[PDB]
Amino acid sequence: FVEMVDNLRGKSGQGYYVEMTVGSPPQTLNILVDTGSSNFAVGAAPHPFLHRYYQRQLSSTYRDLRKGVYVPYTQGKWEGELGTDLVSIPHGPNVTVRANIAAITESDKFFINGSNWEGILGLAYAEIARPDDSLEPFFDSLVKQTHVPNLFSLQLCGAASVGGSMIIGGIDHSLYTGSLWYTPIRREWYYEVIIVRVEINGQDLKMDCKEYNYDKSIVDSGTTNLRLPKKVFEAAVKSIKAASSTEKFPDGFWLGEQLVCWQAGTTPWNIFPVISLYLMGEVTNQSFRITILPQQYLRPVEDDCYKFAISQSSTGTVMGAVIMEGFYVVFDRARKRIGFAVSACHVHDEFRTAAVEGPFVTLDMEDCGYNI
Ligand SMILES: COc1ccc([C@@]2(c3cccc(-c4cccnc4F)c3)COC(N)=N2)cc1
Repeated sequence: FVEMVDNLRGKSGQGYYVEMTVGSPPQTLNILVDTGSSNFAVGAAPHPFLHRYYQRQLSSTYRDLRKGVYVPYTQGKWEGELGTDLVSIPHGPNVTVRANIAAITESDKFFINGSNWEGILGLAYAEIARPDDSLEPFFDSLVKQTHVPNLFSLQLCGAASVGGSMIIGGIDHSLYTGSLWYTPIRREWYYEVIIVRVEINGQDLKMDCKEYNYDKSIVDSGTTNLRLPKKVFEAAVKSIKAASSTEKFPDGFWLGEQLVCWQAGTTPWNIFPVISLYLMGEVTNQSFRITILPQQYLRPVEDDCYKFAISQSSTGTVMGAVIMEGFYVVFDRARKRIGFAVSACHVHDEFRTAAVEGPFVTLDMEDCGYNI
């Protein structure tokens, strides 16, 4: 899959995007890769932040579905017009599919002033598609219309320009070391998983594990932070504070309300703890653990200073870029599971590495999931 290596680009905090073509003749667009949503949705009007946009009038293969879509959300809204067209991925498999496209005609706080992308590829499942699960997601269409195996993997590398790989239809073993460890996709809507235990420097937080997944835990390439439920965040910060007593920091830093700075190349990673999440394993009573360094949760702010990239949530646990940048992540849809291996590109130092380890014995893992 050499042709797909390094097919992702981005800027810090603005997401990872892949090049796509839409319409006939092909219109090239940069499209954000989002495992936390399920619509393929592209700018279709000359919004001043956009480098380019889908011009339906120029596409012979375009088909109007004569339906609108309106999507408010936590941090903004978009609206648009549903249709289909021929879609390809130049640095992907050599195929062209007929996919649903939401042509975005109005938005608020959706596009980023300064970014180099113009749409979103929602890679999650039909159930959370807008307006409803009848709007077939892109990857479902890809699998139905081609022999592309039903899986994709992501290597998000970080550093200010970032890069990575989306391997569509498979796995490239040079992008990770050690073994892949798999967690079950609990339900096919978001990529929901179950976290069964949490450690800060080997120290168990000792919370009821249902709190780790209240009301949801997901793997989301479209979220920057590691986001934790309010209660879990509270306990986690308290233990991180304790473990890092050597220096002191204002309450605003932990809350993501201000930054903290050092001199160039003198940053003291060693006084910050590793964070370990144990995930439900493939077998009854078996778990495994993924561990990240402060290089994953203390993120450079250029516009050496750093922001604390763990934050509180009311939507559940969100394993965003902070987690994903430590690992090669395999979205093995064919087998309803997600694999984690140590990433060949993750940022580390001479003392500590991001790690994926197992097996461990963990009882009552099913009880850690939230039910309505
Ligand atoms: C279908 O409607 C939506 C609404 C919001 C999204 C976002 C989204 C929309 C726009 C931008 C971004 C974004 C911003 C910064 C960095 N990375 C991103 F993915 C994220 C929000 O959460 C996730 N996972 N995707 C996707 C689809």
